[PDB]
Amino acid sequence: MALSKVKLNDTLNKDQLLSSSKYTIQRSTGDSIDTPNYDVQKHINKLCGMLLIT
Amino acid sequence: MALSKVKLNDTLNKDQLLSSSKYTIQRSTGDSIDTPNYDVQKHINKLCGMLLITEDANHKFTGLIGMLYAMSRLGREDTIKILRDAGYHVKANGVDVTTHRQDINGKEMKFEVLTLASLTTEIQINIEIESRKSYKKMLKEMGEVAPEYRHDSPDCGMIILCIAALVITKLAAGDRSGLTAVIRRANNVLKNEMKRYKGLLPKDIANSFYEVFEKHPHFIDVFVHFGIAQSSTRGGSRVEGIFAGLFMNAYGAGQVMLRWGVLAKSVKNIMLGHASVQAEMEQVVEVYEYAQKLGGEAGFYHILNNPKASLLSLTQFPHFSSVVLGNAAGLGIMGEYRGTPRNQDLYDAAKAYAEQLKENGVINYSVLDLTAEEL
Amino acid sequence: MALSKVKLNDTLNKDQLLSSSKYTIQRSTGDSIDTPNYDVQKHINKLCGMLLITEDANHKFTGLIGMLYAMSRLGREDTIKILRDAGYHVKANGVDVTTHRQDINGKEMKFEVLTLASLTTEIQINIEIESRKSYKKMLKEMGEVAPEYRHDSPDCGMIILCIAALVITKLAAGDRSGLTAVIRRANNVLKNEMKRYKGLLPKDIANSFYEVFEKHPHFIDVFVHFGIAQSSTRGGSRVEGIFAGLFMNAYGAGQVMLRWGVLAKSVKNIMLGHASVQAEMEQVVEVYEYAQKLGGEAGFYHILNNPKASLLSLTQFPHFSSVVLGNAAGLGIMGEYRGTPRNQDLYDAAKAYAEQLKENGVINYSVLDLTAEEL
RNA sequence: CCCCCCCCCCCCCCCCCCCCCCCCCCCCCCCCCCCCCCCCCCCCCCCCCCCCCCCCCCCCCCCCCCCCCC
Repeated sequence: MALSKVKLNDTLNKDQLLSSSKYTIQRSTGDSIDTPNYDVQKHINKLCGMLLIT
Repeated sequence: MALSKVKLNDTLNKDQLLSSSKYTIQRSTGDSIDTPNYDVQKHINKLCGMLLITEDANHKFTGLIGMLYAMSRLGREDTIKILRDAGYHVKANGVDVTTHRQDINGKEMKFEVLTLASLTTEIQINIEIESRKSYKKMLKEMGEVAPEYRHDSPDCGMIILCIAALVITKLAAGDRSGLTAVIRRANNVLKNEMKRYKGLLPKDIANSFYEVFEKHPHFIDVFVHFGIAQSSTRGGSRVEGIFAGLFMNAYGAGQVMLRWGVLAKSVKNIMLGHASVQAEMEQVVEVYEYAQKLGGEAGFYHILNNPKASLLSLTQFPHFSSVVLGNAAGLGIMGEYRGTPRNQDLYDAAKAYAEQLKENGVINYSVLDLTAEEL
Repeated sequence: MALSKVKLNDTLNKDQLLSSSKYTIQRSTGDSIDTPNYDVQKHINKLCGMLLITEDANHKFTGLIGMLYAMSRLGREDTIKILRDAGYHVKANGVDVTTHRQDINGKEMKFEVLTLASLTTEIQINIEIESRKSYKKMLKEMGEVAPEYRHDSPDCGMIILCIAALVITKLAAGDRSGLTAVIRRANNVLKNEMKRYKGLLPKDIANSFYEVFEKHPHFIDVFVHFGIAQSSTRGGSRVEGIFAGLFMNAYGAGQVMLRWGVLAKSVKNIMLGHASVQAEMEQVVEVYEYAQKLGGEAGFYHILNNPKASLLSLTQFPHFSSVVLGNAAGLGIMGEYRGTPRNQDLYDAAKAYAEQLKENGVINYSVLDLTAEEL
């Protein structure tokens, strides 16, 4: 009754902390990244096949 | 009934008071502070790497340089915002990259430097000079430098901030006493990184971070919120996964006594029944529930010097503290912990019972029921 | 049933009356008051340090100077706002830094001084003159002065406000009687600081603060709210962590009798069952619940002279007071406390039972249940 | 048809209060250990098979209601 009510919820407290940050970091991945669009998809698939038949 | 209803809630009353101030103080941090933006981040990482490839590197400035990376991850605006939230007046200092021309060894040379209040463009080039020396030597040894060994590796910034996180871990004691523990862990956890960087000297960088935190105590706030923002992240390199893991080991520093309490309750240590401990209970619950109410932010209260952390002390309850600490003793978890029981008789009794507990595990069959058991 | 329903709630009725006044008084504090703004804060800190490095420093003005630092942390606007909230008409006095030219030892010199109603630009330079003397002597002794020893250290302002906090601690009694207790604590708690500053003389500064509080009693309000605003803080230097801790030791000064009540209930002191104590209970609960309702602000009611503090007195209940004080006696917590029981017979009985309580801790097994215990 | 008696009310005493009593008073910063995490294996599926089938409209009588008294 008395002591059995005393506990600390650490797992959920920690989630609550990481979920509720008021600030954010941002990383600089590298100099470039290629973002191929839908229009190029068929050509990339073709290129993949070239590797598979080799 | 009559008297059992009389109580005073002091722990929560005190929180209520500090939470509801109608006025505020503001501190004047110093003359300048550099707030590197996202755009500078890659260059700072590069500079971090230069330190890591430099064998027997001078790590005096590494602490400060690490803080700069962290701030360049938060971004100029986010970093100022966290300073102002903490309450410090901020002379923000914009950080740009300029080229510098200087003749080293007679021959004139170009260098990529940052405009920094904290760092002379002199001592900057000196890191790049020293790095090149350790680099050409590295190139001679293995013929060709792999990408994991160079100062380019995206990990470099975060690698340095790893021993920073470890410094935060032991910052609970407030002095340099965690240092040997910091080294120990940096050696097991980070052993792979130390293999790729001759300049990853734990003792030295750990000292340089202790240095920057002690000197500029507002950075300790900045770093804590950076780490939080870094641990908020959705995914990341194994190193960032290491950083976050280490950083979070510091959640709940200074409140070890609190967790050892939950333990004493969990193992049902007999000395909790003692009359003079039962007398304290009413209040010891008050504080545990206050911890609960506070939630996540609470864990770091001791690392930042948040006045409200005094409130989580179980010191105010000598009889309970003593049996809790004795329980932890008898279960062999304390030491070389420097906490002292205020009640030797209770501590000894709790320790004695605790030591006896690990000896006999009795199987409790009423947690899981079965309609037919032959055995 | 019939008569048991008849009661008068006096404690809460009285609060209700003082809370709901339709009119207000306003006091005319004096001719001027200096309200230093954030911009002056660093200079005041510097001036504080000058006092701390001065060996055998004259601490007459240190009390007043401390108040100035605190006000320069609150800021001109926040500081006026707290004066007006307290109800005092304020002749605000703007604080600017001007240069002063005067020939000391024949040679003409420059000085950085503040335009202050309270402080002559004469007695200001005298602190800087005296500091330089103790500084060149300090430079001769250790060859080079470390940053922890100089008047630059960002701690200096807050260090002085530490013994100020300690003065608040013992201000409950209203006289200088706390002084020896103040010194005692300043010596254990602040021993590190006293090592770095030859001018950190507790007796002297404590007297200087007592002086400024007694003389200008509105400052005691200002300081209390500063300390609250300082304890609201999110993080801070170890010194600010010390300040906050000490400041909060004063929460609940004057209401020690109240906490010793909760104690008497907690240890289940038998003399609480006595018929003539049971008669008081109905009302003694009224006051404890009033304390509860009031919340945080209540703790400081005695330090500021808030009329509503009279209401928390347990003095009005002689029989209860006596057993509570006797309980505290028998548990060896009172003394050299100068409270007297109004019922010697009860006090003695409570003390006697209390003394017997510490002798036998009986283990109570019905707080934690186990489905199978061999022992 | 309904209806039908009697009948104003009131009437004494009486201000209220009155004692004692500020309050407070001790002690006490806090903290201190250890510790990343993780690690096996593994696609999923796999048969049979439309449904339905009969009978079968519904209906059919009797009957206004009302009527006293007051």
